[PDB]
Amino acid sequence: LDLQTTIEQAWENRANLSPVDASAEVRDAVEHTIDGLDLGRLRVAEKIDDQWIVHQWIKKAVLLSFRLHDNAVMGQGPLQFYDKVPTKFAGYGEAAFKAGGYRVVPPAVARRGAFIARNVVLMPSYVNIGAYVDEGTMVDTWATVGSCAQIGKNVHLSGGVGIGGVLEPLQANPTIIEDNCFIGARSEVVEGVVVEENSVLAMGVFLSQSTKIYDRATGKVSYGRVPSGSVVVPGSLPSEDGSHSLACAVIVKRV
Amino acid sequence: LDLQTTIEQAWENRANLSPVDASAEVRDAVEHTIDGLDLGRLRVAEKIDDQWIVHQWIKKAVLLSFRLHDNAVMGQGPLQFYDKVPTKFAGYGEAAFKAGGYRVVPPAVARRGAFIARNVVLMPSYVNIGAYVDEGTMVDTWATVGSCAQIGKNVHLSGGVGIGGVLEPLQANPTIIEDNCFIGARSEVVEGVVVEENSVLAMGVFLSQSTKIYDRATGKVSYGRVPSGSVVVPGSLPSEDGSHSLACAVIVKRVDAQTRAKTSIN
Amino acid sequence: HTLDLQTTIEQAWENRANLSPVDASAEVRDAVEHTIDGLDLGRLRVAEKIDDQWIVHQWIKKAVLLSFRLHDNAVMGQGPLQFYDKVPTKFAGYGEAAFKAGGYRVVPPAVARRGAFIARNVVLMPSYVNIGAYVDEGTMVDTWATVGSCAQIGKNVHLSGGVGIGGVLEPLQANPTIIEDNCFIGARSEVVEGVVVEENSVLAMGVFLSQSTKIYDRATGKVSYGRVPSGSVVVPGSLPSEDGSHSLACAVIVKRV
Ligand SMILES: [Cl-]
Ligand SMILES: [Cl-]
Ligand SMILES: [Cl-]
Ligand SMILES: [Cl-]
Ligand SMILES: [Cl-]
Repeated sequence: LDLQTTIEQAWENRANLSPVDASAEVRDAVEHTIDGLDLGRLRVAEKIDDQWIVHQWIKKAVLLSFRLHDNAVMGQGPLQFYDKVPTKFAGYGEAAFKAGGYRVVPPAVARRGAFIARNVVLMPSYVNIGAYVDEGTMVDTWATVGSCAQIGKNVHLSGGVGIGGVLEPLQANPTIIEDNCFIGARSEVVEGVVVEENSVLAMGVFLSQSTKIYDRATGKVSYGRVPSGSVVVPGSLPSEDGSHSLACAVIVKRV
Repeated sequence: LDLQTTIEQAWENRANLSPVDASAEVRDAVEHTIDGLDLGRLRVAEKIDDQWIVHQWIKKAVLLSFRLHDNAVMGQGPLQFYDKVPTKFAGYGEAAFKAGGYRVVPPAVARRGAFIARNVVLMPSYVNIGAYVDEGTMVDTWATVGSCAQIGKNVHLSGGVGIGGVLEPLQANPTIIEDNCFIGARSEVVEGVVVEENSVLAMGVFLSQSTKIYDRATGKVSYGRVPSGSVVVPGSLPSEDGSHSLACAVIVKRVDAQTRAKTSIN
Repeated sequence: HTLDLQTTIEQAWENRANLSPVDASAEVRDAVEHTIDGLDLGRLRVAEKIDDQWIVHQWIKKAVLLSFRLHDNAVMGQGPLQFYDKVPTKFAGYGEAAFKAGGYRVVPPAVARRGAFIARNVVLMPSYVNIGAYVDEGTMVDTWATVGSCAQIGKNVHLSGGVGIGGVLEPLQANPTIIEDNCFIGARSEVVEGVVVEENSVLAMGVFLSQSTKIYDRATGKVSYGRVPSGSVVVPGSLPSEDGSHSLACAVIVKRV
């Protein structure tokens, strides 16, 4: 399709693109892709045939949007900033917010190019570009939804929860929290880990691709994915000689 | 008429209340209750006869204050918001701030209906509606004091500490941190856990009602309360077959003068 | 009438009982203000490494502490976000020219206090940097991270999301928390109380280090405190009690590159 081809050609030529040197065609393809992300009409990853697939060209558009803009002053006084990515809600009035159907509790901020669905509550928190936050999700205080992350419907991201961004590598799927999950306070899920639907993480669960996930029912370690309905708590596995343990995640039940 | 009685009847009638139809009697009682919370004249829970007591009617007022207001735009420039609870300080002038006796370090925010006592320092942090933060307490950077939480005097909530909110169920006591406690960085205390006076939590202690609290000196496991004078650190308990352990909280000792020196050094 | 900064500060420190916002000589106020200016610009720093040893400049900490005593709280804010504090924010009044000269990025709603140095090519995601901190070139401060007072962060450091680096102002003689060049500090980790993480080290998510934390070297079985040796990879773990009934969490060095 139109946008994708233009973005892919611009990507190959990115060494020659700058905020002062970019064609109308390139600028417009990037802007239209960011617009589509901001409205949820495009998404960095989606679930097709029961498998999450990533659209690398959309990540390329996001990265180009950084290359095509200089930093600019934003704000005033004790809240003065300098960045090249617009915030999502600058210039919104009552009509735009009423239309979006979500709440933005001060001092929450999202970047333009993140999609926030109806009935979401953003307590003070941060939602980065490319993220998709689906209907009914609660993002609690000092939580973070990182770049490109896909948050399902009726998810609860508790206080201080971090969902790690994945813009580069281009080939890598983003971090995914599927529908109805509860992610307990202080937990972190990063690096493209997939938490499948209906799962529960206790407080303080830290998952990357390298984290051992010990399944108490089977005695086996796995990585990168929490099966649907799993209850995951922090634990540890002992060394062979008994001198120490290393922390891991433990699946204690599956519902 | 009686403020509590007005609130209790409005609660029974809550299905028929909205931002466009509610009697003046009802709007005035809710607003007066939130005003009392904001000023510290009312509090959601209080300690009486050595026990924490919750005032359900004050929680009912907080919940009605959500039902009685629509979301509204607030904010300037790049920081634009949309919510139905006013921030605490939007209408404060220099005289109000001078009179309060506390400090609010940018970009800290509290909601209207939270009480902040004299000599408190709010580093960048969030204090939610119904919370009470008593005298001399330090709320450090990116900490959170959740809805209805009661924080005692001379408490140190370290960086990134979360005190969980409790509104529903109405009868449930809020999360309580009693006087002179130190709560180490990244710790979370939620769901009405009580940390009793003169206790110290190390970094990374996570307490809910289901967390095992293992007392090293007695080998006993308890839930829901840190006994006064306890030092609590992260640990774990082994499974019966030895294949793995599950993290828990461990009371390793009681607070001694060395503990006090280390939790006041900076 | 006007002396160098250090002498003026040390003199004023001895009189710190008699000093307030209303009574304070112009000489003392100017000296404090100029010391903070130097911190803000990176011309001065609370601690620096000399002869391969980190040393602290107590007089600079004295100036920071005096800056609190000499200033009243002041209103500041906009719209629903209203504050009241005695330490100015770093970027008040900055336009394009000041930010272009600094060479760093400040992503809303990140805030830093005046008296923190931010080097070129730093990215401050929403985060906080307190007075006296020094954040060196190319470092990434990720979302809801904190660089506490006087902390020294080296070049090309990655402070991941929710990382806290603890402040050390008092005691005067104590070295601040130090994260040396090229370190990666994983999400939710905390390094406080003057712990030193030496260059090229990697902390996994959820590593909490204070002076009281056991650092268990898996290769040797040895426990140490207060310092991560250069090149160490550190993860959360635990050590078992003598009777086997429980374990206590610690940091474990799993390898060293
Ligand atoms: Cl699934
Ligand atoms: Cl091992
Ligand atoms: Cl078990
Ligand atoms: Cl800080
Ligand atoms: Cl032990």
